[PDB]
Amino acid sequence: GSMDAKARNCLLQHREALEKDIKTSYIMDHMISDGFLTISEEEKVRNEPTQQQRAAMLIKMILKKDNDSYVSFYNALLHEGYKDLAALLHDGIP
Ligand SMILES: [Zn+2]
Ligand SMILES: [Zn+2]
Ligand SMILES: [Zn+2]
Ligand SMILES: [Zn+2]
Ligand SMILES: [Zn+2]
Ligand SMILES: [Zn+2]
Repeated sequence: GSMDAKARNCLLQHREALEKDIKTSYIMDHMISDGFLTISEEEKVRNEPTQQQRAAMLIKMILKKDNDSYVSFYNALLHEGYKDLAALLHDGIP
């Protein structure tokens, strides 16, 4: 947990909404392509049986990463068709 309290708390207040609407495949590929998510972390997520479960795992790991990885996630949401979810996280981005 290297991310600032402000960012973490914002993500927590919207945890439920994110895990419900996102598809991890596209987001993770964008993050890896961007260089802020490892293939080892991606494999662990893909290994989950359901969409919500994969999303929950992705969120769980994001919470353990730093500020630049959180920004990558934020940027991945914006480019992968999740503007509404990103707008919720905007005020908390470092
Ligand atoms: Zn916020
Ligand atoms: Zn909020
Ligand atoms: Zn991949
Ligand atoms: Zn980093
Ligand atoms: Zn990007
Ligand atoms: Zn961009």
